[PDB]
Amino acid sequence: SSQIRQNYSTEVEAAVNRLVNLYLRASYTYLSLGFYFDRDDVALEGVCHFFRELAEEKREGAERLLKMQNQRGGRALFQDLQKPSQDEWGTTLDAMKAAIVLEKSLNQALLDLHALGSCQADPHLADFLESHFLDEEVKLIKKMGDHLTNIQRLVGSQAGLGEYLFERLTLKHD
Amino acid sequence: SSQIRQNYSTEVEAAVNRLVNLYLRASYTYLSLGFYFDRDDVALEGVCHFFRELAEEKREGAERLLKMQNQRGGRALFQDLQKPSQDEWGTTLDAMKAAIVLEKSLNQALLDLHALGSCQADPHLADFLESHFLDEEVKLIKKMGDHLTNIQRLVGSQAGLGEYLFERLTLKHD
Amino acid sequence: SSQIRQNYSTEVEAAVNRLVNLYLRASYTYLSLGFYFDRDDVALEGVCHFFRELAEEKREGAERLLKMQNQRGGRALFQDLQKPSQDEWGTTLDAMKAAIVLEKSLNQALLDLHALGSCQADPHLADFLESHFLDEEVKLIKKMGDHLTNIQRLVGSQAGLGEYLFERLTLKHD
Amino acid sequence: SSQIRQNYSTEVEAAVNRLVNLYLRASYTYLSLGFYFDRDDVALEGVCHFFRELAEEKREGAERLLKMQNQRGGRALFQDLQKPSQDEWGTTLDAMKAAIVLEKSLNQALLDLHALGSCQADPHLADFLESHFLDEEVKLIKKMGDHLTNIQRLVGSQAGLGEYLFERLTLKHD
Amino acid sequence: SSQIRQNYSTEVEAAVNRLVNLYLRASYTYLSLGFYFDRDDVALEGVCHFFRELAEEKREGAERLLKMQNQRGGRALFQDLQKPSQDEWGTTLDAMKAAIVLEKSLNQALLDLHALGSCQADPHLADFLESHFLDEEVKLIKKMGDHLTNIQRLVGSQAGLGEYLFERLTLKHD
Ligand SMILES: *C1=CC(=O)N(CCNC(=O)c2cccc(O)c2O)C1=O
Ligand SMILES: *C1=CC(=O)N(CCNC(=O)c2cccc(O)c2O)C1=O
Ligand SMILES: *C1=CC(=O)N(CCNC(=O)c2cccc(O)c2O)C1=O
Ligand SMILES: *C1=CC(=O)N(CCNC(=O)c2cccc(O)c2O)C1=O
Ligand SMILES: *C1=CC(=O)N(CCNC(=O)c2cccc(O)c2O)C1=O
Ligand SMILES: [Fe+3]
Repeated sequence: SSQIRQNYSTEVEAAVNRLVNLYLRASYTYLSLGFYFDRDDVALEGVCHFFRELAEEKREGAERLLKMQNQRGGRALFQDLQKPSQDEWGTTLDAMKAAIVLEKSLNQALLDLHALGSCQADPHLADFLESHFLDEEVKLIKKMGDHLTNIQRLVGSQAGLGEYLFERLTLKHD
Repeated sequence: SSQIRQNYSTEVEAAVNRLVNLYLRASYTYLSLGFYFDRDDVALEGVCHFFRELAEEKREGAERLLKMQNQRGGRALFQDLQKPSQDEWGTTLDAMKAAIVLEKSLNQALLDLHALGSCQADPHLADFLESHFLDEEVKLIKKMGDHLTNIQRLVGSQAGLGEYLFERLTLKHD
Repeated sequence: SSQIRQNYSTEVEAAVNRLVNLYLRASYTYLSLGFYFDRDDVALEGVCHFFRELAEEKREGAERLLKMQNQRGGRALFQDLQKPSQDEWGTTLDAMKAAIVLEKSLNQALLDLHALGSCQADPHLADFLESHFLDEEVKLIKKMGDHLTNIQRLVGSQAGLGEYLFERLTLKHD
Repeated sequence: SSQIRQNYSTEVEAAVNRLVNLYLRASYTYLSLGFYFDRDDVALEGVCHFFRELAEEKREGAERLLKMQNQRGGRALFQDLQKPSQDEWGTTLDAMKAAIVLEKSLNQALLDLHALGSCQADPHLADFLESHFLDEEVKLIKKMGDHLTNIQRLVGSQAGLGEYLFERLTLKHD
Repeated sequence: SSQIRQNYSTEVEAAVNRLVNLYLRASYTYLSLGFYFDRDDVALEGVCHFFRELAEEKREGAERLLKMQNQRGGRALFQDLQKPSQDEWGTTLDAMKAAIVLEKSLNQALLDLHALGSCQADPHLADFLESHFLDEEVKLIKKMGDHLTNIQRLVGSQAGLGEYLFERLTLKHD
């Protein structure tokens, strides 16, 4: 247990368990966003697929953190997963704004954990976040910003038409 | 005849012949919907193809019911096929609303026959409808509802443009 | 919304949202079981892999239920996901007993929802559970019972040796 | 010489030559561990192969450090390689405990050199250790801890039987 | 040097070095146009790709001119590359108008150098420009004019919608 643990502070161990909770909460928020856009009275398949893929990416991030907790000899502790902030998510524009708010809060949590790791002279934690999380988040936040600008340009004065065209011509669908 | 019939009531036999008539009427309604959208003054190929494929699916449902009538020892009886309710079907939105009304009436007829079969303790009929009809209808009704929501969002204030874009970007065409 | 909903009671809609919560809670319990057996001071890879695969199967069950909620016109509502019942799971025998208790509680919830669906004459719900859930649960519960009997026969008077051999020779590992 | 050297302190250059010595000493310790388990009166092939592969991994680490010394313009200096701490290594459990002590001392030396590099604002050294050494050591230390727990569970009251089974069923052999 | 130079005037040699500067300035202007359309608050990928490909075509033109300078025995001389005329490029319509102004100025410089070469009875220079530059520029200017007409027809009264559709349906993108 303590049989392998070396240079791994209790502060980092607890912040990693909190980061796992935040990634699994973000995966749950994306599950709810994906099934909202699969409602027959919303019916934007490309938007459903975009959020369901992010639910899987965030679960994968949590699982990588949990593998790392165990590689360093810390102990995974799970807490309840709070339900998402909304039950209905509005338009694609509202949803994409909520998603970029969620990603910036995950990014800030990564940055905060990097700072704590660097303060405690834990370079394996710092490099783990730099290699597997920080650029994934910057790439994702840039894609969401590019989508938000396109959705915004499409609203104009024909909001239904623009929402359809963005789903059909930007987002991946069957 | 009576050489194979077992646990198959006269009530179920007659309701199956009525259900065959309803499926063949729905296939005829879809034949008329498909050729209306092939008119040179309507000219929405994807909508024509969507309804012509449903005419074939409903004929196939009728043929499965007729095969089942004979597997159970009942006797297929055919009645006249009433012509469709309309000679011209309006816009894609009008047509898709008429199609979901038609499917909900077929679905209710399936549900009614399931109830009659379960009341008469005929589990082969009940499982036949559950395996081959009830989820096909729920899947189709959900696809029609998703289309209706998309067509509705596209009308807005440029109805021609929206009808074209839905046909070009949602429905399958050459 | 109500544009497609037919023969789908508010009672079934709410029980489906509760069943989704139970499946996602069982997936979370299995995530915790999988990472406990990946601890360096537990270190039973085959047991970790057995529970991590069940975490994915239970998430998949929840996602099938949510797809069905939307196919029938109900509205997915999510609640908090309660953390698992334990933070540490003991031996493989303790873990496998907790898993069969969890599966029998999911099974009973399926049976209860089947009864509610049959009472409300909702054969699409009943057949959905029969086709995609009831035999999966009976197969899984039988595999867990076969494992429990093997783990029990292996304890005898050399419990460490038996736990190792079961992991190495029954469970799938690298 | 000084023709390419830039931002590379004498302190880092000497600590890299000491780290090369520690990696080549650890490779020699593993050569001795591998041939001890190939003795006809020890005869645990999987344990021999596990340590002989680590002798090659540690030589490879030393060679990467030496390539880096030259890429940065420092000068490789070699010292004597002290013989291993033991001539006979006891049981697999004793050997695996000595190996995890050796790896934690190499890991601490990596961490110490990272700190010196970060203090002297040498990010190429810091990233070199983070990319090629720190996670390799954390992965290896976690595998050794998982093995130690399995070997410990196998001793119980039949130590010979457990040592055989671990070699046969965990470690790679012909 | 003068070892190979034949029929190659100092006037042509200096005008070729000025033409290289103009092509490398046009490549830099296109680099800036490409990265402007990759901004998250502009986000038109097809427009970014169209200008980044032109940055490479103009660098290639400069490199062909420089190879020719050396084949004829002249001496390449480089001057500073003036930064582009704008830091932000407005809409796709503004950008495409600036691009056709830039191409007509490169074309006029080609025509001027052709005239100087023909006046000095330098047919290898004249044929070099005719074979590798004059029709490339006429093809490119015609494609830009076709794009400008399409972008103009799309503005109408819904400028955002038209800018999106042109990028999605004319320009090449992922
Ligand atoms: C409080 C702990 C501490 O030392 N301090 C600085 C940690 N360093 C960084 O945050 C940092 C960020 C990016 C790259 C680096 O190399 C780096 O050291 C605190 O926050
Ligand atoms: C009148 C006949 C009868 O018994 N009664 C109930 C038939 N049962 C169902 O309709 C039903 C629906 C869905 C699943 C079941 O298992 C089921 O028994 C009548 O309608
Ligand atoms: C209360 C509602 C009701 O009618 N009742 C019976 C529902 N039927 C079943 O539970 C059942 C179970 C298995 C197969 C069947 O066909 C079936 O009808 C209630 O629980
Ligand atoms: C003495 C030199 C110095 O500045 N100090 C800190 C060096 N920083 C770290 O050790 C460190 C560890 C992990 C990630 C970082 O970004 C980081 O700066 C000393 O030890
Ligand atoms: C001043 C030099 C000169 O003679 N004069 C004419 C050069 N000729 C052309 O410009 C020309 C253009 C296109 C085809 C030709 O064959 C051609 O000679 C000057 O400009
Ligand atoms: Fe640092």
